Amino acid sequence: MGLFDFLKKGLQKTKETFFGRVVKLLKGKKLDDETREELEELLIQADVGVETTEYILERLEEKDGDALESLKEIILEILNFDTKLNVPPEPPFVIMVVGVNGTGKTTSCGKLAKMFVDEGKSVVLAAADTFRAAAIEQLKIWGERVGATVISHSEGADPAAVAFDAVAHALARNKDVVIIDTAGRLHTKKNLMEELRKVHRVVKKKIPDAPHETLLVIDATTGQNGLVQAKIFKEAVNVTGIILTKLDGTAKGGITLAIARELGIPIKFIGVGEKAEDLRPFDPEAFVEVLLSE
Ligand SMILES: [Mg+2]
Repeated sequence: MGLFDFLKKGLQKTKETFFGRVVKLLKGKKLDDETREELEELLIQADVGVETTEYILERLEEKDGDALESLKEIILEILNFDTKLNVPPEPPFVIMVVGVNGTGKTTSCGKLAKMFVDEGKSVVLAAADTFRAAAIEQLKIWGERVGATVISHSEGADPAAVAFDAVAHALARNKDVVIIDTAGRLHTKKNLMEELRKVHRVVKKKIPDAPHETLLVIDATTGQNGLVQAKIFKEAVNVTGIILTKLDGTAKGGITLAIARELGIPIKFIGVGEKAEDLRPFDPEAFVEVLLSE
């Protein structure tokens, strides 16, 4: 598994390493100078980051009751965004998935497709990570396995041509969803920026409001570095939500807060473990409840 079990699996390392300490520190406690300096140090170690740690401390200082209960309120506020997907009135619903290679983009494409097929929608997956034969093949493996069409060209195709084709196909055959997997090669900033912008622009040849959602995959296990990378994808295209993967893999689950406050983009999905069912819609209230449980 249920919603809370999933989050307990997600947050096990984070709690064991860092947030259990936070809970013990603040439970039934009034925030004094010592407690503030210890909490600051803990949150920084937990990848909450400089800006969000300070915001939290500033907000805690505004209350003179149970500091742990105040903390719960504050974090819920930081995570208090609209997590829903921007589905258009008429299909297809086009989602462009972006992020660096190695973060679980392809897997997340597959897991989203499963999610929609289970809801009983028709899905087209676009293999627009065109220069990686392995990823193209991984997307084919997901398409057959979850019950989704895959648009793809032989390795080395133009990704915008693949993205264009996938949307045109979905549109000509009245298909419900298009999920576009994109490239995330890192050694080339300007080129990736231009490629992603091209894919984003070309789908408007067919559907002016598409992509209706541009989801950035961030791998929680990459901590601050992943957050630095994320700012790059924010420059490239209008990112409308985050898929935060591999939460269970690290004690760095505090990075969720840094992402929310620093980037300002809703976290729409979180991934825990490998199972297809392990990509789930993000539930801010449940997340905090689990994070700050004794
Ligand atoms: Mg990947």
